Amino acid sequence: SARIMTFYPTMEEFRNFSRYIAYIESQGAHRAGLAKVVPPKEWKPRASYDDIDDLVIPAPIQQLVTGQSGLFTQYNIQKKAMTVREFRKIANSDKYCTPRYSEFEELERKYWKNLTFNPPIYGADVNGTLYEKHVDEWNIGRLRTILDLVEKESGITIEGVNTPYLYFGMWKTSFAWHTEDMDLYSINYLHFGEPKSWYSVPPEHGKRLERLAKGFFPGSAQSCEAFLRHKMTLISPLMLKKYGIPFDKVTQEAGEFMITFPYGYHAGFNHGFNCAESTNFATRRWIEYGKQAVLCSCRMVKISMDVFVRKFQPERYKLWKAGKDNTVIDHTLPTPEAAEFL
Ligand SMILES: Nc1nc(-c2nccc3c(=O)[nH]cnc23)cs1
Ligand SMILES: [Zn+2]
Ligand SMILES: [Zn+2]
Repeated sequence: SARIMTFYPTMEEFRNFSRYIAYIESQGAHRAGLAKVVPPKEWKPRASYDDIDDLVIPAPIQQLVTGQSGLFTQYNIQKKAMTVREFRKIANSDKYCTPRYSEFEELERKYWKNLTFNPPIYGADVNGTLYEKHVDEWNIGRLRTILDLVEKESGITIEGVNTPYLYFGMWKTSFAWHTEDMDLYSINYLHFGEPKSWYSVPPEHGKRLERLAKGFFPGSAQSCEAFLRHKMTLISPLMLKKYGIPFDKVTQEAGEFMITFPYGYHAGFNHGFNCAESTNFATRRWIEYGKQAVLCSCRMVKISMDVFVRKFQPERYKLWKAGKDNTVIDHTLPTPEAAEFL
């Protein structure tokens, strides 16, 4: 019942990325807003990670968290550029390393208890890829989805959106509740290290989480229509439970992929020193989400939907451009590409 699903594709199933997203949607994976994909054992994107210690993290961020009673605001403080070595030194030090724990529920408890203490540093938004040049399956650098149209027609690039981002984590580093820019899909691969825990709200209950955040942060909601887009709001699983917001949790381990679906609210934290690579992608189903996404009004990323409507919805272009497209999204419907599996 809209629970996070895990998939284990064969090497043959793994070779076609877009076809596999259509397959996981025909299985109802999009309903949770988050799905896990475990690659075939024979697949590796890079032979070793012992040769990246001198890699530059240009803008590392000290994550300052303020709040109480399961409601917090994350302030990012830019620090001087450092290497993966200097970063790992701080990450694996006694001051910033992972505390001792028996089960995930205990580490999750420590996270929500200590989130405001000892601000960690996040090696976030590093422009790059750790994939070897001749890796042809699930290459984050080149997924080959319909999102490619923006770069194809204009050549414009949006860092981390249609290019890959690297994220060097440490214990207690986190990402606030949010949906992707333009309500796009996202792919996350944990290259190595300690796990990454994720929280997810099904897209069909997403307007509920927004309403709740508006009630808890009225000043923030008055200044911006979509303040959650600022990626500063942390809401504990206990608060979500209290206010009856349906959600699920999952832990991503090194060598696994996490996929977020359009309008899928997600949050989470790093268990310790690790590295993840991510980008956004799209399917034909995303078009409607992109046309209807509520963007930051104070305040940011904005993609012109005209090329997508022109190519995939030509009949509705005149109606849509005149403000007469009164289409209602059904979050339970899979992507049209999934037709072959249904
Ligand atoms: N659209 C965006 N998605 C994210 C994001 N989404 C999911 C996971 C992460 C993460 O682990 N670290 C940093 N950012 C993450 C940041 S901006
Ligand atoms: Zn995200
Ligand atoms: Zn805003």
